[PDB]
Amino acid sequence: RFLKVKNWETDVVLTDTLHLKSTLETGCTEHICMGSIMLPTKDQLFPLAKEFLDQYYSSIKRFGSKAHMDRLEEVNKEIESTSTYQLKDTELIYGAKHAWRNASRCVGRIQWSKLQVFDARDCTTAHGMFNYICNHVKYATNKGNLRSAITIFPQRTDGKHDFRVWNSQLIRYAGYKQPDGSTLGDPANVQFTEICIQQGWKAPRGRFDVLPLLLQANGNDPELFQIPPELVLEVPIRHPKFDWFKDLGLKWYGLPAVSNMLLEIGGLEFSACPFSGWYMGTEIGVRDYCDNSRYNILEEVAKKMDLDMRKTSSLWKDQALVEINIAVLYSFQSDKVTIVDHHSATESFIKHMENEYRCRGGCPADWVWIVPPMSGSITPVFHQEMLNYRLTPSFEYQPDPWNTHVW
Amino acid sequence: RFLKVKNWETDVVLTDTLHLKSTLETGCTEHICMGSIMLPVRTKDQLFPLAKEFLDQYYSSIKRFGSKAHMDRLEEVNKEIESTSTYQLKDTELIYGAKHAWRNASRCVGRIQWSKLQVFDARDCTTAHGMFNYICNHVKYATNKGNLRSAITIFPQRTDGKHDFRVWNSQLIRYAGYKQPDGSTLGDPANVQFTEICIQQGWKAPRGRFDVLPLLLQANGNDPELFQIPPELVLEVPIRHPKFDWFKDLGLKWYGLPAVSNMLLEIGGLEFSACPFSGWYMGTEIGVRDYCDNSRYNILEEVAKKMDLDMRKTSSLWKDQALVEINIAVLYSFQSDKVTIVDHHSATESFIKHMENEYRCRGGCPADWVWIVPPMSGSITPVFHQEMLNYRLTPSFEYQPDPWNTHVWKG
Ligand code: HEM
Ligand code: HEM
Ligand SMILES: C[C@H](O)[C@H](O)[C@H]1CNc2nc(N)[nH]c(=O)c2N1
Ligand SMILES: C[C@H](O)[C@H](O)[C@H]1CNc2nc(N)[nH]c(=O)c2N1
Ligand SMILES: CSCCCC(=N)NCCC[C@H](N)C(=O)O
Ligand SMILES: CSCCCC(=N)NCCC[C@H](N)C(=O)O
Ligand SMILES: [Zn+2]
Repeated sequence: RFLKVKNWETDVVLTDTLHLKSTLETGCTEHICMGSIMLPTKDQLFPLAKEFLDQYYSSIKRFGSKAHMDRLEEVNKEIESTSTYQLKDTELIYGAKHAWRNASRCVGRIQWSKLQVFDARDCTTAHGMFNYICNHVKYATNKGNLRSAITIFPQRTDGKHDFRVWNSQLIRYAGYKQPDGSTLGDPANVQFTEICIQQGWKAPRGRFDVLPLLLQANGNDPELFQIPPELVLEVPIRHPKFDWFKDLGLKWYGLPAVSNMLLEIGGLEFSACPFSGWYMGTEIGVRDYCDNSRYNILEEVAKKMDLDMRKTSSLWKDQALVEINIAVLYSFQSDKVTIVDHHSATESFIKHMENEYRCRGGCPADWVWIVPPMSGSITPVFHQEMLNYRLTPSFEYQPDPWNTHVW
Repeated sequence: RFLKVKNWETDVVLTDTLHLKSTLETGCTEHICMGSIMLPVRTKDQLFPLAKEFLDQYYSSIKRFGSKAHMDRLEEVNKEIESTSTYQLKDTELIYGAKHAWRNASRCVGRIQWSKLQVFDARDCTTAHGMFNYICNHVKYATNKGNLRSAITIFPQRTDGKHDFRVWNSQLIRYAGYKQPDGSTLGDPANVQFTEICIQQGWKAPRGRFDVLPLLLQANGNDPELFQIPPELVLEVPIRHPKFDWFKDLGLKWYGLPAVSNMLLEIGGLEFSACPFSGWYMGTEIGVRDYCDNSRYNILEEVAKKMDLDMRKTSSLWKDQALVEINIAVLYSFQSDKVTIVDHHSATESFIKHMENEYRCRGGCPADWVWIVPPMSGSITPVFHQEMLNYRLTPSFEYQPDPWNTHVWKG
């Protein structure tokens, strides 16, 4: 019931007590671990509101004070007559910071308390949504010196007046299925891209076409918008030693801004809540570029390095993978766009774990996601046992809007 | 209850029904996943169901479920248990058991080979010398001059827990570790503690970087005894690189035969506390973990110095760069010397095929993603993208405590 985690590289041992405050369910049982699966009323709202407000007032060292009790009554009265309630700005901000603090799949959490929260609960239309998004993109981009931010649209009511950003990220490249059979651009966005065309997007049909925004306010049908291009910072990808690298014609965007998740604070559901940080280099260089089902560039790159691709055992895939990731990091650095390499980010996360163990009694973390997708065992997180559990406030996955929205 | 697993690269969905036959616990609860935690004398009472289950399984595999021969063997095991408090496995059952423990080993990427396993029955063994002789034969048979063959040697089962056979070594062949007064380590830091015990038991340590450890063998609950494996039976491979002529001057070698000797084999409720088994290496075991772990040989710094990488900023990926060249060297060396080895691309591709076959023919393949995904280049191997279900089937290989922690010394 009190639990220990061991780092097998350093013998450091931490005791987890935070997991007992755990709430939601994991997918695992005592018979079966589901650790590697990607996706495993008024009467209901009040405990959830209480639980959240209890932790809020404890964090500002005002637990069981008049001001605590008063808020608890006030929120109860609001639920009884309105069926929902509204968060104070202070609670909104605390909730968002903590949803990030609790994201067990996020390696970047050492940063959790430096989060700029933009309160868009007064938003009513898609145009409004678009204005809030550009301002987010611009604020967060900051001419390359990226700053974490989240923009929070109004909460769910009856589930028929939902706010949603249909894109999976604010900024992503298009994907087109071709007559030849293969895919041009980003195969991960093929279906979303079709929807844009269907809604009227004039697609350029290139390899790196920044997608338009598809925004849904108050459960209305969604509308298309083009982010001003002067707002979309991109990095052409070159290599510090290989002059020929430029001719592969690779670029990526500087701002990763996940836009399809649901933020749950104190039982309330914010279905549109795009947030952004900055990239760890492997996200682009390993995953986006080398996933077989993404840009899948290993074959082309290895060809240019004149490696022996006859047998898997020459580790040609591995050699190329390294240089691709050297080139991503080098390019971002040379253009002064914030980026972090996987050594430095995992090292920071180990320091963060220690801090959370020491100040909070633990830190939920999903080893499967924390360990980078290259050079795993040479990063310290590989050797670190982690306990995964589900704390609230949280970010959660939610069904894609098109499978659900009624036109 | 059917369970689905998806490969996010191919969109192949599989359906697990096998997990329904699982008994043992995971360490996970509905509230906590312990999927990354490394380590999460029986009664007559508890033993017959365990026997029955196993024999029900054995007899189904041979298409003789419910046969007279099946019933008679149940009644015979039943009687033997009441009369003697334990029972003996027939040869066939032991072979089937050992193969299934491998088949059930959720952390093993090499399981496509599970049906080709040479089983050496060492249940007639009574002394440490007897153990040494069995072990020597296992090593020579498995090595087979570089054309490695899987094998396991099975020493007598636990009786009252006071008469255990144990191999105190963690692998049959492994290099000494030596902690120096100045705090550095010579040789493999992973074996310092076992090395000290050896020294204390009377081993004369050569005190070099790659000294093959002596075998430390416990028979019948007696104190263990030391034995040098004949060096002519220890196949080793000097490590060189196909293009970097300086690589050899690092002085690295490794042994060809990986043979885990510290695990416990459970079959039909019976506990075989000494059951060394061997396969062959996947390249990364040596070139990533054994050479490049900070708590192992830790050669990344020295290799990157010789390649002249930018070592001032971690974002040069100097570590990743050296890591690949080291692994190229390991594979090159083994292949050039004709010692079986498998790269992590080919081994993981094989596992995916095995796993798919196992779903079609068995209703599942329990698998531990944390261990199956290789320690370098994870996502460019198909297993990274494969959803897995981990659960515990018997027969099985279990962890057991280190014997120097439990052993009652006789003197
Ligand atoms: C500041 C720098 C940040 C870094 C370096 C970082 C890093 C990462 C990485 C590498 C992942 C795995 C994502 C993937 O492989 O697709 C991840 C996931 C995640 N991050 Fe962070 N992140 C940062 C900021 C943030 C912020 C500001 C938030 C929320 C306010 C956040 C919340 C999350 C969540 C919820 C996930 C899991 C999302 C999913 O399941 O796809 N991150 N992060
Ligand atoms: C034939 C070639 C084989 C290959 C390439 C192979 C590969 C591997 C690898 C890479 C691991 C993880 C090892 C580590 O990281 O320390 C492993 C674990 C394991 N293997 Fe296999 N293996 C093979 C044969 C066998 C055999 C013959 C057995 C038993 C009959 C076996 C049983 C196991 C078990 C029980 C584990 C988990 C051990 C632990 O938790 O420390 N393997 N295998
Ligand atoms: C099947 C497996 O869970 C899946 O591939 C996961 C593994 N780890 C991951 N880790 C990160 N950071 N991102 C991912 O998309 C994934 N995919
Ligand atoms: C903490 C973590 O579980 C531990 O480092 C594991 C991770 N994955 C592993 N995978 C393999 N194959 N072998 C190992 O020793 C480990 N170590
Ligand atoms: C906004 S999410 C965390 C913030 C910054 C980040 N680095 N992670 C985003 C996931 C991006 C995805 N892996 C990609 O490679 O585009
Ligand atoms: C005998 S166990 C499986 C058979 C062979 C194997 N490949 N795995 C053994 C573990 C070896 C360990 N990783 C090492 O680096 O020595
Ligand atoms: Zn689990």
